Amino acid sequence: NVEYTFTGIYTFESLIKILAR
Repeated sequence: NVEYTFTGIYTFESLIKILAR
């Protein structure tokens, strides 16, 4: 978590969705 906080969560949320569909 550097700059993208909120969105970072959501963006990364998509990621997590990948490894855990």
